[PDB]
Amino acid sequence: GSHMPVVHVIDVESGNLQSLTNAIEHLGYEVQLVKSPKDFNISGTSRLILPGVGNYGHFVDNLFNRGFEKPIREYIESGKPIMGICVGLQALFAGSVESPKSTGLNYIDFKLSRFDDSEKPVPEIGWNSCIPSENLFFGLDPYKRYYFVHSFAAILNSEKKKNLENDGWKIAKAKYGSEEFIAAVNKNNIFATQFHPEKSGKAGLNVIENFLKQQSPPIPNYSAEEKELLMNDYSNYGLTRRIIACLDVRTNDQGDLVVTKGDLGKPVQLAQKYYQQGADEVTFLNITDCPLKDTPMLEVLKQAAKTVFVPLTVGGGIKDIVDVDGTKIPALEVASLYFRSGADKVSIGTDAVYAAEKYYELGNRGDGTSPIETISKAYGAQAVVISVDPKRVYVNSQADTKNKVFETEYPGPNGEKYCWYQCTIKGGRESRDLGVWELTRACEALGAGEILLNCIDKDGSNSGYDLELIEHVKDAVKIPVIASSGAGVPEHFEEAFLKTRADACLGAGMFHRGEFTVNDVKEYLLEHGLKVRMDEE
Ligand code: NI
Repeated sequence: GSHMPVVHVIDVESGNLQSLTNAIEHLGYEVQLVKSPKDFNISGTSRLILPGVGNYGHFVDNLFNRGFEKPIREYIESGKPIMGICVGLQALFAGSVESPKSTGLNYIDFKLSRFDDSEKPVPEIGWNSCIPSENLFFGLDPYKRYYFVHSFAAILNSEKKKNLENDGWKIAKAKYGSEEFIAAVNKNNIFATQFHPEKSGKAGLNVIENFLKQQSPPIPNYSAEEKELLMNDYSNYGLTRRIIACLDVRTNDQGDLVVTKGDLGKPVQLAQKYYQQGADEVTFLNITDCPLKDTPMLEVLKQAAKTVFVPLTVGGGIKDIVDVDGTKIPALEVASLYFRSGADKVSIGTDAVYAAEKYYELGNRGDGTSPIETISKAYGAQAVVISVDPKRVYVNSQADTKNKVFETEYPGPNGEKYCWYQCTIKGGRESRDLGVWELTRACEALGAGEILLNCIDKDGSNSGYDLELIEHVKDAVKIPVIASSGAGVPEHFEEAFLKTRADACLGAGMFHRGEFTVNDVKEYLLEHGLKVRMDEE
């Protein structure tokens, strides 16, 4: 109440606020949530934070409806420190092309635009860096990495950054593909980041601490060798080679939560171990007469979120459900609950196939009813990942199937030179007459922001990923594709990052068995010239 400095956090009650609050408490501060302007007064607020996630309009409409515009402007005029995060940063601008009718605080007179997806995957999902400059602030280090997850940004050109400079704005730039954009801003008492510091591990914790203590630490005296090693070479569009750690969350005989078939601390402690070992992301595969509110998976997320300052993904059970009391609970509401519990992204499996089939039936259109459509409209494409389980099917020619085929280097049994990948549902138990090409393209059109490409037939083989499958899906969509299933050693990650256009690599069993840690994979990739996040607490 006064035993530690209080940080007021504006809470529009949407999305993951667990990470930010836990990050602030971890730094030795007390959090005071401000859900309504009655919850805070200017004079008694010394540190204000304006977090935001999701669709621009979805956030700003909520924020202004609750009556926060005046109290935010008044607080800013008081000259006291304010920090905006993500949409919190975007709210300082004139508006965003994402929500054309929404307005912004207009401190920066231009609107946020969408990244050019003709040259690179959109949304940008990953670890980018701030371009070296003489006017960085709050410890922003060009040789460290921060986690960005967005489709929209304040894309810069010579005129805009000059006007900003003449305006007295200090800008931290970043580049994705050939486009330069605002990573962070600083003018007088206003500080804001496009990246999520609470999702950027220690490097992110440092930025938050630097804002709270109002300090701009000099960046470390890096050696010319370290600089050449740590600098962004703009390989992979400027994003590091993203290593994802995955674990299952099962229910055992005693009704407890486990990761392995026979033995809720276990899934939580393994997630913490993954983070502590360099995981850039932690994915939970939820395979567990319980009311929603009491879904233990949500407790796993809430507990994991206390110390894991990296993106958390949850897959399984994110669908229209019927609660114990018959309450009809939409996928959107189920997702919102997981998000508020600590998840940053939800993975859609079975319903994605249903959505894709309906998509083609309707003449390559969505009716806005799919969980892909509802969750992405509210939280953006970046909050939705599609879990695909393809199986190779050989054919003599494109004439033997309705589905899109590709010429393979590995001919079939009867000498077939072409193949398509058939998609499965219900944990891979049922096949559908839908190819992965058709499935991913439809899901992308419906608003999916990422594809989790599992290679069933490679699952548990520890022989590497299905390279042709990765390339086939990369040819199909423009959204980021995660290579999954088959990884056993660090070389498998190297092979995926150098021989395919894979946007990320996920590991499960190899990390769970302790054969290798994420850092083992990273050290190996590092040694081979690839750029990877190397951050520790
Ligand atoms: Ni106190």
